[PDB]
Amino acid sequence: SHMCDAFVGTWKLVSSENFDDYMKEVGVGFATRKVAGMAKPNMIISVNGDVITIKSESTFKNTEISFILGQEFDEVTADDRKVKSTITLDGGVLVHVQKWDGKSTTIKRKREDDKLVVECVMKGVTSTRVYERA
Ligand SMILES: Cc1ccc2c(c1)c(-c1ccccc1)c(-c1ccccc1)n2CCC(=O)O
Repeated sequence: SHMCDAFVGTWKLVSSENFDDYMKEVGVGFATRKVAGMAKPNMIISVNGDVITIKSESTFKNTEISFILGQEFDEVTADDRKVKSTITLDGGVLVHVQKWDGKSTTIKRKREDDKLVVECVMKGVTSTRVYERA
């Protein structure tokens, strides 16, 4: 319990850096990059018992994952990858690893001041996505 208290709530995307390059590294095609890159998703995080749910709500796509920390699950990403995901807490940071087609990407989420900072890493490319409470 209480593991994710400071993450819970509704968050709105307020800044994005190097997301197109991240998406290129991931293998997202041109048209999806352009439309996905315009989106300003809300992120909705909730907890019930041991189950954490993370939703996106946007113009482009709505996504939803529910999971237990450390327990691998199937995920369909906003760009339509079918991945195997595992999410853990490492020193108060949610660490989300996605595996597909022999590739891997890691998304880290942390609270910093009044923001929720999301760092997406694919090989040598990092993108930073900053959210504030909605
Ligand atoms: C290609 C790609 C890769 C990673 C992506 C997305 C798209 C979208 C998304 C983009 C546009 C619309 C909807 C979802 C979201 C997302 C956003 C918020 C919540 C949960 C996941 N993530 C996680 C990183 C982020 O916070 O941006």
